[PDB]
Amino acid sequence: DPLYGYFAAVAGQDGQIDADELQRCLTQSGIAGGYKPFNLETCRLMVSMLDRDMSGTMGFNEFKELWAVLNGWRQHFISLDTDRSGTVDPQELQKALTTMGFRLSPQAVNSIAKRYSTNGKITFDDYIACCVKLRALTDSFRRRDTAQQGVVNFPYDDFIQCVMSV
Amino acid sequence: DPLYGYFAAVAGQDGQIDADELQRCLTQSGIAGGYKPFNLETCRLMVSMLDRDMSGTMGFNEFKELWAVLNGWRQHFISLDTDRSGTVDPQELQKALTTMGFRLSPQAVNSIAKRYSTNGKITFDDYIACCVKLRALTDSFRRRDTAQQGVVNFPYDDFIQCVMSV
Repeated sequence: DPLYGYFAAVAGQDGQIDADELQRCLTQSGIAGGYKPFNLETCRLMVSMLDRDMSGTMGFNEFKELWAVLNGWRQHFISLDTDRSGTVDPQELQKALTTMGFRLSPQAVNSIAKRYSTNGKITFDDYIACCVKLRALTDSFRRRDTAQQGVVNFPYDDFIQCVMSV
Repeated sequence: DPLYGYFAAVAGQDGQIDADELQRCLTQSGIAGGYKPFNLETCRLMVSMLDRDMSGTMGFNEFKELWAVLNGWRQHFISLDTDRSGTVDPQELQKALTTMGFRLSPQAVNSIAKRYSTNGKITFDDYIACCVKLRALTDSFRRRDTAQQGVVNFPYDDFIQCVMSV
């Protein structure tokens, strides 16, 4: 029985489940209660990806630009989500980063994947957060790399200002 | 009336609130339903702050250290709050960072303020996340800063791998 594995994984010593255990039991079974918004951190990264003014806010044009990009990434995610699990394999995030063409080493790409991995899988929220953060940091690095050297001279305060803003 | 402000903020043009509105109204007024855990991001940062071998996991010795550091930062947060509301203004954040030993410029503090403050102020979670990220980023910078010059030349691949992991 397919459901028994989900049951036994949360069941107590009495061989039964209570409300809390049922909540976790139903979720992994495939029955969700509803949709949840993006994490606050993910939204903050989005704002910092598109804020040219450095006001910590976003205008309407930039929002349109964000929606189109998010919908594009969602369509790619749904395409790879085989069983509507809401998660994809860590290897699949590695490919997405590579396809961005920011030119990262395999040792960098894989270590990035590791951080956004929850029990050997990456969620939709983490997939987007990782993608958004990579882009915003790359743009920040490029704004400073005026000679196009691939190297940036970072004074401590400028480094803190740069990374803490993203 | 002291309570009127919280009411009118969520009330419709009828002077009446529903259950959804009462939820947001009661929290602002000074009555919370309970405690919530740290955001997953804040916890991810904490693991990253004490990770010595890129494991992405934490041992017990490191956990004991974390708890002491957190309890210390908590104790300082409550002495600034003086309202038990669990929220603090940017000015009291600038004071808190200086005490821990941060030589950050007002410009850097401003960028932190724009990232972690909503509707005017910063939560305890964002306060902690900010502290954790600053310590870990300062450590990353410091370890690349040969002869204590306060300047680091960052290659792109190392910059990304470094900051994405924290």
